[PDB]
Amino acid sequence: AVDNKFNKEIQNAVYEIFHLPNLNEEQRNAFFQSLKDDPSQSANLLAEAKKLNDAQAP
Amino acid sequence: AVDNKFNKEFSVAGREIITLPNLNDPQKKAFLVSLWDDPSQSANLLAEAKKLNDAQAP
Repeated sequence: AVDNKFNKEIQNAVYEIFHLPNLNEEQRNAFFQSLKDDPSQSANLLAEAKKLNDAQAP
Repeated sequence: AVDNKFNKEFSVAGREIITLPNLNDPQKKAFLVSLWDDPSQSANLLAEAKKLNDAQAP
Protein backbone atom coordinates (compact mmCIF):
# COMPACT_ATOMS: atom_id res chain seq x y z
CA ALA A 1 0.00 0.00 0.00
CA VAL A 2 1.83 2.97 -1.35
CA ASP A 3 0.76 6.29 0.11
CA ASN A 4 0.83 8.78 -2.76
CA LYS A 5 0.47 12.32 -1.40
CA PHE A 6 1.20 14.25 -4.65
CA ASN A 7 2.59 17.16 -2.68
CA LYS A 8 4.90 18.36 -5.44
CA GLU A 9 2.36 17.81 -8.21
CA ILE A 10 -0.42 19.63 -6.46
CA GLN A 11 1.67 22.57 -5.41
CA ASN A 12 3.11 22.96 -8.92
CA ALA A 13 -0.31 22.84 -10.51
CA VAL A 14 -1.64 25.42 -8.04
CA TYR A 15 1.24 27.82 -8.62
CA GLU A 16 0.97 27.56 -12.40
CA ILE A 17 -2.83 27.89 -12.43
CA PHE A 18 -2.63 31.13 -10.41
CA HIS A 19 -0.25 32.57 -12.94
CA LEU A 20 -2.57 31.93 -15.91
CA PRO A 21 -3.92 35.45 -16.31
CA ASN A 22 -6.86 34.73 -18.64
CA LEU A 23 -8.77 32.29 -16.45
CA ASN A 24 -11.89 33.44 -14.68
CA GLU A 25 -12.59 32.87 -11.02
CA GLU A 26 -15.12 30.15 -11.69
CA GLN A 27 -12.60 28.20 -13.73
CA ARG A 28 -9.99 28.38 -10.96
CA ASN A 29 -12.58 27.20 -8.46
CA ALA A 30 -13.52 24.24 -10.65
CA PHE A 31 -9.90 23.20 -11.20
CA PHE A 32 -9.05 23.46 -7.48
CA GLN A 33 -12.11 21.43 -6.52
CA SER A 34 -11.27 18.67 -9.01
CA LEU A 35 -7.63 18.63 -7.79
CA LYS A 36 -8.65 18.37 -4.13
CA ASP A 37 -11.00 15.48 -4.94
CA ASP A 38 -8.55 13.58 -7.20
CA PRO A 39 -4.99 14.79 -6.78
CA SER A 40 -3.74 12.08 -9.06
CA GLN A 41 -5.12 14.12 -12.03
CA SER A 42 -2.96 17.23 -11.58
CA ALA A 43 -1.37 16.93 -15.05
CA ASN A 44 -4.73 16.57 -16.79
CA LEU A 45 -6.09 19.57 -14.97
CA LEU A 46 -3.07 21.76 -15.58
CA ALA A 47 -3.08 20.91 -19.26
CA GLU A 48 -6.76 21.87 -19.50
CA ALA A 49 -6.17 25.07 -17.61
CA LYS A 50 -3.35 26.05 -19.94
CA LYS A 51 -5.48 25.33 -22.97
CA LEU A 52 -8.35 27.49 -21.65
CA ASN A 53 -5.91 30.25 -20.69
CA ASP A 54 -4.66 30.34 -24.22
CA ALA A 55 -8.14 30.21 -25.78
CA GLN A 56 -9.11 33.19 -23.65
CA ALA A 57 -6.09 35.32 -24.45
CA PRO A 58 -7.19 38.68 -25.83
CA ALA B 1 -22.00 18.87 8.59
CA VAL B 2 -21.28 22.34 7.25
CA ASP B 3 -19.52 22.88 3.95
CA ASN B 4 -17.44 25.99 4.65
CA LYS B 5 -16.81 26.72 0.93
CA PHE B 6 -13.11 26.87 1.70
CA ASN B 7 -12.32 25.76 -1.86
CA LYS B 8 -13.52 29.19 -3.05
CA GLU B 9 -11.63 30.92 -0.23
CA PHE B 10 -8.41 29.16 -1.25
CA SER B 11 -8.89 30.44 -4.80
CA VAL B 12 -9.50 34.04 -3.82
CA ALA B 13 -6.79 34.28 -1.17
CA GLY B 14 -4.23 32.41 -3.23
CA ARG B 15 -4.59 34.83 -6.08
CA GLU B 16 -4.00 37.76 -3.79
CA ILE B 17 -0.83 36.15 -2.45
CA ILE B 18 0.66 35.45 -5.84
CA THR B 19 0.02 39.07 -6.94
CA LEU B 20 2.17 40.51 -4.11
CA PRO B 21 5.18 41.79 -6.07
CA ASN B 22 7.80 41.77 -3.30
CA LEU B 23 7.44 38.22 -2.17
CA ASN B 24 10.02 35.77 -3.49
CA ASP B 25 9.23 32.42 -5.12
CA PRO B 26 9.70 30.20 -2.07
CA GLN B 27 7.78 32.58 0.16
CA LYS B 28 4.73 32.54 -2.14
CA LYS B 29 4.98 28.73 -2.43
CA ALA B 30 5.20 28.30 1.37
CA PHE B 31 2.11 30.47 1.82
CA LEU B 32 0.19 28.50 -0.78
CA VAL B 33 0.95 25.10 0.76
CA SER B 34 -0.25 26.37 4.16
CA LEU B 35 -3.38 27.75 2.50
CA TRP B 36 -4.11 24.54 0.66
CA ASP B 37 -3.64 22.48 3.79
CA ASP B 38 -5.79 24.70 6.03
CA PRO B 39 -7.95 27.21 4.12
CA SER B 40 -9.63 28.19 7.37
CA GLN B 41 -6.45 30.23 7.98
CA SER B 42 -6.81 32.28 4.79
CA ALA B 43 -7.25 35.66 6.46
CA ASN B 44 -4.27 35.09 8.78
CA LEU B 45 -2.08 33.89 5.92
CA LEU B 46 -3.06 36.76 3.62
CA ALA B 47 -2.36 39.29 6.39
CA GLU B 48 1.05 37.77 7.07
CA ALA B 49 1.89 37.71 3.36
CA LYS B 50 0.82 41.38 2.95
CA LYS B 51 2.92 42.51 5.92
CA LEU B 52 5.90 40.59 4.53
CA ASN B 53 5.41 42.03 1.03
CA ASP B 54 4.92 45.60 2.31
CA ALA B 55 8.07 45.19 4.41
CA GLN B 56 10.18 43.84 1.49
CA ALA B 57 9.26 46.76 -0.73
CA PRO B 58 12.19 48.32 -2.59
